[PDB]
Amino acid sequence: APRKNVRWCAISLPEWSKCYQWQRRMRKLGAPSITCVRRTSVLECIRAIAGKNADAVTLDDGMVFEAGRDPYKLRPVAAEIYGTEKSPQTHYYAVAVVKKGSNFKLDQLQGQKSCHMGLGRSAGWNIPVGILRPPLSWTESAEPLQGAVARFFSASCVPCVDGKAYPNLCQLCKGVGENKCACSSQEPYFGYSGAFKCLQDGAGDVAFVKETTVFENLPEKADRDQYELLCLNNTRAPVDAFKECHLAQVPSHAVVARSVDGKENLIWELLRKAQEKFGKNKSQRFQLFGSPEGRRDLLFKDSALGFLRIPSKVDSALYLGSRYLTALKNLRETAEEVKARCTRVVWCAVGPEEQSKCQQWSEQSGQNVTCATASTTDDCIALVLKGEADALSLDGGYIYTAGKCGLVPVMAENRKSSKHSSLDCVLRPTEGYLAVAVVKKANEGLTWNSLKGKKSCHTAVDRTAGWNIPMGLIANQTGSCAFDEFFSQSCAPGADPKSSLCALCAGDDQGLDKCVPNSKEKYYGYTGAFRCLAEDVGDVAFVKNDTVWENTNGESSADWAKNLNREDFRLLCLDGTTKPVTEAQSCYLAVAPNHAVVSRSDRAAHVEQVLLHQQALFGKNGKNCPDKFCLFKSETKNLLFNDNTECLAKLGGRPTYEKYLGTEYVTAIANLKKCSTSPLLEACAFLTR
Ligand SMILES: [Fe+3]
Ligand SMILES: [Fe+3]
Repeated sequence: APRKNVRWCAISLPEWSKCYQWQRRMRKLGAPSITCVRRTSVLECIRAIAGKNADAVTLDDGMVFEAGRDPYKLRPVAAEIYGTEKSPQTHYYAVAVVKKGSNFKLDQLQGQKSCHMGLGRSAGWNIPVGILRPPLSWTESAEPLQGAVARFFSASCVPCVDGKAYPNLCQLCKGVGENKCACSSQEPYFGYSGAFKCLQDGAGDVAFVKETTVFENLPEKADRDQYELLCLNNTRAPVDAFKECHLAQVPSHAVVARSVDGKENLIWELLRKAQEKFGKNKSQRFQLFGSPEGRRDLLFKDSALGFLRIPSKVDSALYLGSRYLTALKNLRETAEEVKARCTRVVWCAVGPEEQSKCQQWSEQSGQNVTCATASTTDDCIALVLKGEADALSLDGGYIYTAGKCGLVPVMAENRKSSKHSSLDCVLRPTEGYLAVAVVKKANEGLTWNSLKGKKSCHTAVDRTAGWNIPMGLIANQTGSCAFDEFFSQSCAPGADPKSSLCALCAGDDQGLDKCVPNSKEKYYGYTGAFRCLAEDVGDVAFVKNDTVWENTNGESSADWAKNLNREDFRLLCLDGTTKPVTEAQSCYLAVAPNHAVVSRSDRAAHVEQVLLHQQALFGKNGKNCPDKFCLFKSETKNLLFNDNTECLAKLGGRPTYEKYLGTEYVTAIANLKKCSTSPLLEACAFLTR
């Protein structure tokens, strides 16, 4: 096959020649015979994957955030692993390993020389120039960074910058002539083994390299002495204090095979095979991560244990982290332009419908709330992650596919209520909705008892009343997981399309988008999947008490949700009984909490304080709600908020995903999801490491 060989990209001759010390020992041992490719600059290979002639490549992350913009398009396939055995650390650090004697501290890296591994590399630019950034007093509205990081350092050696426009910034560089301060190890001072070396002699001062690079060049312990570091708090510690002198935690280096078509699992297959065979501490007249004396870290960083496998939904922007997605962004983002996005929020509006209502409020705020518009909501809770959306209002199930993803509860869409009418709506706590299974009184041969083989209807796919409680109740008696079987043919807007689950949807009006977790899916939502039984598509349509109530008896608009008589529909109860849409009080499969908004616990605290504002202008008591604009109203379709909800209650405390849902109910999602594995839950509990 024109694909049964991995073309690795080599940037040297000795990394290209380790690659041949490697091409021999492999297919002999048995595996996709490795092709080794000739190249140079860091991108002449991030590009040669993007052009299809060089099929793999191992990078630092400050550079993998780069090989993953939209010009090229490469996802990292294998995270590189660090440390020693009882402790293999899959991420890394970024300190400033200085010589016992230079008395400056980090707040004093002003004017002195320097020593970066590289330009673009995390530990030595994505990490440390925003750590210092404040006195750079670099102007963007005039000059650039690599420009006012020249005014700061009287003399430094960051490789890859232009030797022509940044002289001061290619001065303490020891490379061969045209190879001087160039984007490769051709600059003897390029890397933790070029920037460390940048100081061990005295030429270059602070050396911004990881935590253990001193270690590698300086074997002797009576040698790790002459280097009091520099910490965040303006101090100094030994090369073994790497830990408290960190500046931040960054994922390690990764490997970059194209977004789609770079043969991602041949690339890894060579590595089923590398980590073991020539693993660290096994077969050696060729280690996998090592170049001979006088060359450092060719192919894979010297001394590193190896590679990891990254779960395809996690690519470029995604692996570097959010704590570090604050490094790579910060700088290319002006100083007045970084607050433009901190006194701002972004409403992940799922669709072209949930998106247009946003854009009436993107400016009805005066532009304080903008959009992050995906078309799933498993795509969108992911976007809450990537420094791309503050939050959004998810409904239970989704607070659990965004509860293993790190999202912890802010405000709750406490709708309007009567009990405890007493308080204030914010200060009035969650008196939720009672999940239900309504049918037509026409359906006399149906009571929960008789449900197997009849048709179904389920709001969206994971959620409460339209799934969790239903498919998580149709499993507690039953025994068997496979939810699609209990019911004849159903409409499940969000799951396997060609199944008996979407085997009953409608999509838009043209017929398209049959079965979709975005409202265009006609039979999607509490009101969409209430149409499901309300247009005889199904025998049942799992709902919220209030959906049989607010789309009949003269309440919608709607030519469907109008002529209906609510008292035409019975509420399938739990003891093989049946009560009107009325008696949904003793009857409901189960009571549940309203839908709260979800953003990362660093983005929590502000989306509280903006929404604790817009639920109060265009809030139901909004000065600007029935007249200027009502942030909750939306013609019986419900775009973003419960057409029902009154306010956005205060939840109090800091209730994790778990403690928000109810606990009993939480032990229900986990045990249910033991049956269908979502990919957003795959690479979300991979982001903690
Ligand atoms: Fe690095
Ligand atoms: Fe819900």
